[PDB]
Amino acid sequence: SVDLIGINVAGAEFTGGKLPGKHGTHYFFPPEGYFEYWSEQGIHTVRFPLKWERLQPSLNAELDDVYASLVDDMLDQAKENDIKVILDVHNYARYRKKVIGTEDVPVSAYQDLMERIAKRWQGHDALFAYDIMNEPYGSADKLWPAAAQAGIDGVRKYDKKRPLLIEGASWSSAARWPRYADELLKLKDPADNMVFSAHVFIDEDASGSYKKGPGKDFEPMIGVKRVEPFVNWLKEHGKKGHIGEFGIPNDDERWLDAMDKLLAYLNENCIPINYWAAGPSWGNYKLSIEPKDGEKRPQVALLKKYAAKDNCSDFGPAKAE
Repeated sequence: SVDLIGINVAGAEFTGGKLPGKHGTHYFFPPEGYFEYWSEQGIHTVRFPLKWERLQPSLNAELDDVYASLVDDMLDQAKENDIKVILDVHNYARYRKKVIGTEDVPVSAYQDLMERIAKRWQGHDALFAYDIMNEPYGSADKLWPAAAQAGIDGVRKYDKKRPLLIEGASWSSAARWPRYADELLKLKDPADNMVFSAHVFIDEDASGSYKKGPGKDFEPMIGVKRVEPFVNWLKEHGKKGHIGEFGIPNDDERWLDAMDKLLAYLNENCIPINYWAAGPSWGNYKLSIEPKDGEKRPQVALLKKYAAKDNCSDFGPAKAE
């Protein structure tokens, strides 16, 4: 049903300055055999970033044959290896650097993209859900709620079953969620399968760059404290939630303890998580959980412990009763 433990598989969105770019040089899809390792580890849900400009080089027009076919291939391999996939439009509420809702990118063009994504892949067994837009921020924040409704309407023309994952303003910050999220209360899903998805990192600025270590004033509950504003908003408003991104470096055991406390809190509240990140071409990336010679991935052992716990019947938090 709904797996509480999942991973991001990043690479198809890399090198945004090269459009269309070349597969194998600027961007990377999973090679053959890739999902076998993760299925063997007991991870069965993947969030998969995609670049809007590569999927649709022209607004309101057919999806790109080559790039969309690489998505086809990836979903085929996920199905072969018992993996369910959340497709993520990894675009910050922008197309070619212009905000959805401006003159150059009308909401109707965003609706068109989501229609074409759902039309092409709603019949694919490996597709689990649609994360309609990664991290709206900045000048896109005010227009994002209107764009979100258009994206919902686009998907629902072709897929009236699967969950829709709706991110929030300000990089979908979990910690700042209640500051801005009341504007999302007007969103409507006729299929009643809408889930809000927030992001959290536990470095000082919560950006995930980890410019410093935990420090002397480290609190093991830092992750819990940063998702509480989000989860409490969900409870107050009877909404369902999800954590689309969280990751830590592999070089300090204190980060692992905070990750453990966060996973325990999310488990108690039936909130799934997608670790950021695995992927076929991360190299030395400090948050990567992809196997690499000479690198230990203690985050994976922790995820595996939680992946064996019972899933919940649906996205939490549970309704008050």
